[PDB]
Amino acid sequence: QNKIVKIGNIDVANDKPFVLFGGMNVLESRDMAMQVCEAYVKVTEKLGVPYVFKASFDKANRSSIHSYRGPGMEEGLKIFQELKDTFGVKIITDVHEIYQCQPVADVVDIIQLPAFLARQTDLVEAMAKTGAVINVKKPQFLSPSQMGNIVEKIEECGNDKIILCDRGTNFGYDNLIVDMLGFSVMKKASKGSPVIFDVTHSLQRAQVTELARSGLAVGIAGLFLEAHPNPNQAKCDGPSALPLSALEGFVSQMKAIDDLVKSFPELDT
Amino acid sequence: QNKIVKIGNIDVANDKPFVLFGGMNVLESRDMAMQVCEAYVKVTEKLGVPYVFKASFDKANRSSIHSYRGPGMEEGLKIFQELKDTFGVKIITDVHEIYQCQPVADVVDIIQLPAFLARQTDLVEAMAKTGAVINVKKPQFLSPSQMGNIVEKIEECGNDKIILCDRGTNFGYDNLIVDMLGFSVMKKASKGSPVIFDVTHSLQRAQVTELARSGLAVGIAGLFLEAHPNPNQAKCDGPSALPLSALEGFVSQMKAIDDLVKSFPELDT
Amino acid sequence: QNKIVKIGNIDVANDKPFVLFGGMNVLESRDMAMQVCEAYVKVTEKLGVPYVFKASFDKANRSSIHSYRGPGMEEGLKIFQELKDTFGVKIITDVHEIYQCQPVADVVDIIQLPAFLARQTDLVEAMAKTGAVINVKKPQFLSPSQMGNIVEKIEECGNDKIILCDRGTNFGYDNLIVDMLGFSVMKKASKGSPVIFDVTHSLQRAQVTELARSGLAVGIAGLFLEAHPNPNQAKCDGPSALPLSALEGFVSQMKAIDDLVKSFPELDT
Amino acid sequence: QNKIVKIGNIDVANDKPFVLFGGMNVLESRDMAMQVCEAYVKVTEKLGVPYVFKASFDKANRSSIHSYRGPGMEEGLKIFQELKDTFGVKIITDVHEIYQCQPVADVVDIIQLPAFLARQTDLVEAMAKTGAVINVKKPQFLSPSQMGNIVEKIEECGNDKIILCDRGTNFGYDNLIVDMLGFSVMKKASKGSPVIFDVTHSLQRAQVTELARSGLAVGIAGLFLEAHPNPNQAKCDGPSALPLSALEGFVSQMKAIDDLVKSFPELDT
Repeated sequence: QNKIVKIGNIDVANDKPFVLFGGMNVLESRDMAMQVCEAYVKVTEKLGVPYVFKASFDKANRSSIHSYRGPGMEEGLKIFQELKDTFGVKIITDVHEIYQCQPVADVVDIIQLPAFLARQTDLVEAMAKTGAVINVKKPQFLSPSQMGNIVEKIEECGNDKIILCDRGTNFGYDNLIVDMLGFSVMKKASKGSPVIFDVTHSLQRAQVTELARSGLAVGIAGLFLEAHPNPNQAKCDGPSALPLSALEGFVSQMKAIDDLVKSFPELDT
Repeated sequence: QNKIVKIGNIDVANDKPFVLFGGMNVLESRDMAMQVCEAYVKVTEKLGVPYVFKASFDKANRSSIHSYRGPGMEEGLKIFQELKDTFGVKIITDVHEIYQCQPVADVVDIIQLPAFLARQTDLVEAMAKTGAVINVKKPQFLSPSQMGNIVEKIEECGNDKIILCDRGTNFGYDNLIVDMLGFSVMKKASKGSPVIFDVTHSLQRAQVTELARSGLAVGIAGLFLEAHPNPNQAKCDGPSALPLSALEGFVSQMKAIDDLVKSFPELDT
Repeated sequence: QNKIVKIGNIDVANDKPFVLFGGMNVLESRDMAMQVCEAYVKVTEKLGVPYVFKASFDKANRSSIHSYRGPGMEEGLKIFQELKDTFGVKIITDVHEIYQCQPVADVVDIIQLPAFLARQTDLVEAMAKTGAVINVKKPQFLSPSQMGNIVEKIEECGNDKIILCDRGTNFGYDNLIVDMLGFSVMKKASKGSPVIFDVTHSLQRAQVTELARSGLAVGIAGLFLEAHPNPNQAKCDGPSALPLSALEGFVSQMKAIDDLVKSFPELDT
Repeated sequence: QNKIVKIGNIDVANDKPFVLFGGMNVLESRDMAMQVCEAYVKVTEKLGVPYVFKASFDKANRSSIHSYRGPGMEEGLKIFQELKDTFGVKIITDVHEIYQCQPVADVVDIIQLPAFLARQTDLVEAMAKTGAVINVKKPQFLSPSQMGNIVEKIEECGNDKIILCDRGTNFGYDNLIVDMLGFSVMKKASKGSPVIFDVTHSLQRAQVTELARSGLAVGIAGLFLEAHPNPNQAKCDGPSALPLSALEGFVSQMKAIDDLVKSFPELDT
């Protein structure tokens, strides 16, 4: 039995129409955030796809201490409040420090637990204690069955509004493969929590569309995607970031595939 | 672009309606071969899906010298000839020894190069010289780029009718993962050879249908599938074989998803 | 050109006598710490092997929020101080939060960056600014060549006193393999930083001794080992902790192997 | 308990002095075979290390039907007979076709089962029926415990004289890692068969010596090595062949490490 996780008036579940958790890598500027959100809002309202805007306010693991890290919490939350006021969008963002959980949860709809920090017990408890909807990013080095333990850890803190997100798994050195069989393993281990597919971070690109179609073909709750007006000038490196102009075409295919797969009766197998 | 490989009146290509290379693991008996072939013929005829019947006549890697391994080539070819005479089906089977290539190619339409023998040069040359269509089984330890080498080796023998078949890739000990991004890589490395997905052997079952849909969602030339009247009573090891009863429903889903994806405008730009 | 990192009067380098970073998983009690530390000092003093006592004061990535996680920093630093006053041992411990770097570096000699937190910039910087020697635990998902980027990051903070520690690499789901060829790669990518082998965490044990000999035969700067008086009763799961009584025989083999290897003239091939 | 496999007056076993199975990739010519064999005989007789000369007579997996692939069986067996007449060496060679097993076994001391063909039941049976000692090359995609099954298959054919050879395991695409823990798994699965390490083919180099030392440090029955008088000019690519001139220094290190490790009493942990 599939669990239903509600994000305002959005219902998230493995057997309901997919939800697009879409945005950009980091809040590069107030202006680019508005432009990116507006483009996604136009595409999703037109196609009738449930939507959650995504963006990070801080980049915790950049290569240098001098690297661009995003605007920081206080400035990022101001930008999120502007997007809520302007477009009425639901928002997802990630948190890296224990003290940020509450202030961020008071503003956004979903808080994301970064893959590298997925087992940091104090952070996971602080996020669950906020009562917000939590998106767990599966570490590339974690078995899909191990997501059951994290769900239990969050649920013991009184919070059951949990979504699970795959971003591929380590395959040799410096390379990633997406295990399409892992989605049902995660569904089974979590007793039905919604599973979503982060296609952008799965691409070790020209193959974003076919990989996204392949993922939705399994029968999942949603798609996590990053885009940018001109990917090559992005402040952070988004080699697999989708050009904003390909969004309409991309989301159109995903609604078509998803609708088709969700219409299939289960096959006695 | 994409190469078109002909199997009589069937056209196999990455941008054409998928071909179902469906059958059973081994020719357990003439009676079961007839039963299985008849079921696939009924389903594929009704839905309008190109079909090639698959079965092995010998199992060359059984665990003991005393293990059941099929009827052998002489009896196996007699069975194949009856299926052709009765149903007019196209046939694919695997060959393990150089001497079998000629006699087998005179009866079937496609000869398959077993994954363990994919780099055995004399066998590759003997198979190529027959002029039959060749199905190359990608070893679970080979990279998708390396398939371009096998294509060149076969083409040096004067035969360009090559289909490539993914069956997953080793992931740790005793486990396989299917790299959905490898299909595009094989297409590129082979200058457009048709790529097919062996779903049943990629299941290191309830996941056969999802995994098959995920593979076809990528946009490929075909699917390789094994079924059995009573899977748990099969003579050899079929961890993942589909009950004959589930065929209609399975094939109906594949055709819908394949037609959908093959109709999408090239999202590229 | 091997770098030499000093820990007080100890010289750590790939071509110097190996240093034993040995202790326990966590500081279970003051009394147990004294016992374990004495066992190691006794053995290393007698055999003439450089020694650094190791133990955690907090287990930040526990199984549950309420299961044992150690004494905490306040009691842990008190226990560490007693060990120094009593034995005059050099000490290594891990830190998980930015605030802990300054108080912990005031007591211990080497601060360890936990593998899961290896790319967290703010923590790396706070540790680097303390001036303490830093042990970098290589994440199970990171390639050996990527250790060079982390060395550059710490050096940008003004600290070049870095040791690299291998604990195995993910191999399929929930399994690890140690790449003995990775030691050479880490040496070249870091421009000669000392490389040490964490044999206890590389074992997912009757094979701890042969694996440790195998690591030292490569020619490396040290070994990281955990032992316990009663491995089966440890508060924290230590399936691979060495029984304390096996220490002298274990270290005796390591010194013999290390000495032999370090005596060989380099064979350029 | 370990099995002892005899090769003439040589005893091969996991707790006996390692045996060097050393030679070249392919019998490039009679004069080079003589040159290489003399070099190994001089070094092993000087150092007192048991020796078996290795060379292939045919390369059955080259990239083209036109590629150089050795002298072939007839001329290769002639060269082996001259090496036995001249130096009195024991010989190991691989066989790739069923018909070759008996003629080759009438000339050499050990026949090797190529890794790619390790599960071809008819070739295994043909080799086993010759009564020759058999070296099983572990496939890069097979787990160590699955070697128990090949041992059983061979013993069922009436031959128990089996040696197991590790050549590393697949790690991602186009890369190999050697699992040093694999050796004791293979010993256990085979009920004590001697296990040897092929360092040459484990190198996906300047690291041949350190990796060889690492494998012998585990405590094994032998080492498999290829060398060449002028490596970058081998007729067949041999990227990891050791220059012949480095043999004495290399074998001198291996004898030292092996003698040390074999002198240690088993540590009770």
